[PDB]
Amino acid sequence: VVGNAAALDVFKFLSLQYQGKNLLNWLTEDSAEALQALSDNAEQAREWRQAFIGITTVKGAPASHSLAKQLYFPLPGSGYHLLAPLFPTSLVHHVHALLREARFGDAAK
RNA sequence: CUAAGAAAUUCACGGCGGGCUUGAUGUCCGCGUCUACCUGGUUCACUGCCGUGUAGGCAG
Repeated sequence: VVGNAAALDVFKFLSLQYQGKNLLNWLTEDSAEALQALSDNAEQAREWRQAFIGITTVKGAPASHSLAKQLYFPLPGSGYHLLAPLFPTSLVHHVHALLREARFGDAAK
């Protein structure tokens, strides 16, 4: 999770729908699993569901920066696609977990 | 049209003081190395060489 790190309680509340449920970790479907705890009006329920779905979405516009490592890749006989590679945070956290399994812990030691 | 394009790491400094490495010792026994060969351009179209001077008597 990336952003202002003072609202970590909201991500903690939205991060319990997969540890024993089918409405927060599986909130892409299951409208019964979405309405299983709301009990409020339909407008406030729809606004809360939209706000909960907008936690793994875009920031507002597709925007790069002048300090963001853009590149040209050449096509077979034609012009170009511009390529803006990003940093794989998830993959490198997976590989840091695998390297601490392989270098440290208790069994490898 | 390249994880694209940019970039001052800087100043200064006491490593010192001491010290027993010792004692002992079997390297031994044995053996088939043969077979054959042209250094022959002028080891200079040259060192001493009538003129060093494409002319010459020139240990040719």
